[PDB]
Amino acid sequence: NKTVVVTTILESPYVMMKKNHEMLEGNERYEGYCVDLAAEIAKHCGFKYKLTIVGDGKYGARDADTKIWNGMVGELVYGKADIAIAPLTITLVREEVIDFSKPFMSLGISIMIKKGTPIESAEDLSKQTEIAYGTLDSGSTKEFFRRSKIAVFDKMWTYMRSAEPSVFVRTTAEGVARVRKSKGKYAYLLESTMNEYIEQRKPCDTMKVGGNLDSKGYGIATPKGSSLGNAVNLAVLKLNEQGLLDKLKNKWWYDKGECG
Amino acid sequence: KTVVVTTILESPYVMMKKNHEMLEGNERYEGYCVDLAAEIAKHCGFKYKLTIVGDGKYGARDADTKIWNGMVGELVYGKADIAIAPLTITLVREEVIDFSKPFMSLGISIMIKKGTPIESAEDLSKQTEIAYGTLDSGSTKEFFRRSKIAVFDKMWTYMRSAEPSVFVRTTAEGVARVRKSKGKYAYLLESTMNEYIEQRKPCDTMKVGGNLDSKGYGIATPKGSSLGNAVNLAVLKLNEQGLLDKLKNKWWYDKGEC
Ligand SMILES: O=C(O)[C@H]1Cc2c(O)noc2CN1
Ligand SMILES: O=C(O)[C@H]1Cc2c(O)noc2CN1
Ligand SMILES: [Cl-]
Ligand SMILES: [Cl-]
Ligand SMILES: [Cl-]
Ligand SMILES: [Cl-]
Repeated sequence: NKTVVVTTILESPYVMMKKNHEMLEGNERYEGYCVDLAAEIAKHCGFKYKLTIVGDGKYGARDADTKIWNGMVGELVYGKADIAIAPLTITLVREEVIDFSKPFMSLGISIMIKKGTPIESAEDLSKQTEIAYGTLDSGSTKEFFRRSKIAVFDKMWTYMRSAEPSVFVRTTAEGVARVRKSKGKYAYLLESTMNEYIEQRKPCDTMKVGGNLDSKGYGIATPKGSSLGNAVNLAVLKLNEQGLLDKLKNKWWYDKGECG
Repeated sequence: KTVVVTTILESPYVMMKKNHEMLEGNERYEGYCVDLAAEIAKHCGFKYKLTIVGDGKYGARDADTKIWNGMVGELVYGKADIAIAPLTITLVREEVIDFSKPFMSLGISIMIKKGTPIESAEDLSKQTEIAYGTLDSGSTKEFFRRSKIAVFDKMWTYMRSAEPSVFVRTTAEGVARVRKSKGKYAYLLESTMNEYIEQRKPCDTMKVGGNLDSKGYGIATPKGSSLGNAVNLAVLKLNEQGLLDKLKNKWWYDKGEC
């Protein structure tokens, strides 16, 4: 019986530093949707755990050259962590190297704009050059565009991959700042969950426009064939059925939203 | 070597083709799950036979005998190799069979005859003039049975004892019931079918309010079945290729009737 090492990522509102973090230690340093979820999962499954922020601050991709996995996925693949509890998208390529619970939350790639930006759809973005647009420099959204056979998305990708200066960002926060500071000349492609969160935060100058480009989910991830998998999956299903997940979403997204 | 698929007659997931009486085997059927089965079969490299579950149920454990019925029973008792249907992923089922990651999202929803003065579950629970129920078996009924949420528990205590029965054997009967009850019956069912029916003639029903929960349908296999892994990767590949979105638009394609 050992302490479970949880890899996660500093991404609001899933995991955030508490106000007095500088005088706090261990799990108490952090707060958020995934901090609450880790607590609920640990309890229903009966384990102790340590929250650790992934070192490279990444979600998880395989370098094409070295073939090494980075991010939280790499943490699991190379045995640095026992479980990942984070807004980590279930994808085919990931499912080939790690296990995922059934989804604890749904999302889709979405478009964030500065209020007043004349854009309603991915098709609008694709037909113009005045407003620039990009995605997270890594992760499942970038990979969606790189791999898409759908004409509109492929056209967006061919623009994005070669835009100068770079339209990609290192973090969600950077994407948000870029939309906010660009006077309507930048739109950010990101998962609907983050988009809806930011829409509820001061200065309330962003919004999600149009439908989602796809439909997918976040799953709790474990090393392939890990014994923890089964219990965590059942825990996620129980929590969903009790309404606890809906409660958590409301708590961190809307309950104390700052935009009325 | 021929995979046996248990599925269920449920529009627009699986439906009898026009002139099916002269058709044979898999060609008797059409719909979202028929296309999905074909796609899954192609990606996993197997031949298959579609079979309509004998008792016409999704799957529940009998309280007395503790025997599983419906499509879940078919997998649990070795009658089928895989279930490809709008079968809801639930904790209780996940304990006895395996599920792929979801191929479709849904939630429990409210169907009313147009003009009914109801906008939400809370409304229903606060009145008695308009009756309401669910399928006499399946995950929607179980949802209300198990719920500790105030409004939903109140709805359940009403529905379980209401006279005559507010439960129906098939979705078609629930829908017929809403249509024929002049606004005196509301039907609780999953959002996917609600939205489908809303766009079909006579265009006299509608979904009202948001969904009561959020869950998904998964392709099911007997517990620990080998087929499980391949089928899950296939579902994920189909999603990422946009094939699942294509199938949804095809079968919920709005011709305009409503
Ligand atoms: O799992 C993943 O790769 C990432 C990608 C992503 C994004 O683009 N916006 O938000 C997120 C969180 N999930
Ligand atoms: O899987 C299941 O038990 C059933 C339940 C249900 C319902 O109530 N309306 O539609 C359905 C399909 N899923
Ligand atoms: Cl409990
Ligand atoms: Cl292919
Ligand atoms: Cl029952
Ligand atoms: Cl009683």
